[PDB]
Amino acid sequence: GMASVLSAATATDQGPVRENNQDACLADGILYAVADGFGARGHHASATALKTLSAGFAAAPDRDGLLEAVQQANLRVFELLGDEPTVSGTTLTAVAVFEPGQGGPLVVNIGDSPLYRIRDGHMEQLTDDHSVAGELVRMGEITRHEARWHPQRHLLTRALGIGPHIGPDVFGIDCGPGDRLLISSDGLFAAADEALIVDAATSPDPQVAVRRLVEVANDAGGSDNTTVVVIDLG
Ligand SMILES: [Cl-]
Ligand SMILES: [Mg+2]
Ligand SMILES: [Mg+2]
Ligand SMILES: [Mg+2]
Repeated sequence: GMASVLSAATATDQGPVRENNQDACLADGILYAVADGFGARGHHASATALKTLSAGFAAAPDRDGLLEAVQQANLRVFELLGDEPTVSGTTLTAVAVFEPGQGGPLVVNIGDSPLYRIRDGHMEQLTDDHSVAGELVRMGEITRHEARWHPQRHLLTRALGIGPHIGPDVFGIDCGPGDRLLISSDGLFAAADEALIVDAATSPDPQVAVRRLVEVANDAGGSDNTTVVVIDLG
């Protein structure tokens, strides 16, 4: 029988507008993550968060261990950047594709780098965005569709590395054989046509998918860094 993860691919692209690529991604065994950094040291924040997350998960690759790795990542980034004249930090969305005996796949997320599931040709967002716009969506006041270009979607309400305490969302992922997961930074949906994003995301080869997703985002203007992780499940 099949493993829970069949294959995965990642891509990151600075795009033609931003002066730095402050996004980072991770694909490490059953652990996958995207971190979207912000601020003068946003690159430092996202890279340090993922380095720390990877190390912590390796030392304790279970649900509690993943949560304590996210706490560790928060503290490490805060210790390194918290002293700076301006605020820098990062989002973090991590997925651990645990087998059923370890509770099944788990998402831990902070900020606005979403997790999507692609099932039967549909792509749906599984996570809450911790932004001003994300709160409006939660309450039913705007659609997700609406929210992608809301003037306040860039105002984060949770981030890693900006203080000593964080409360990420933590939930199991309802997924199974044939499903695909996509973790992305917000840059993917900054401007491109949703149908075109789904077309790219559904490309049979995950390595083609991630390249097409970066191309779609850049063709549409590439206003932000775009980073994607595609995971095919078994
Ligand atoms: Cl930048
Ligand atoms: Mg960023
Ligand atoms: Mg313990
Ligand atoms: Mg971004």
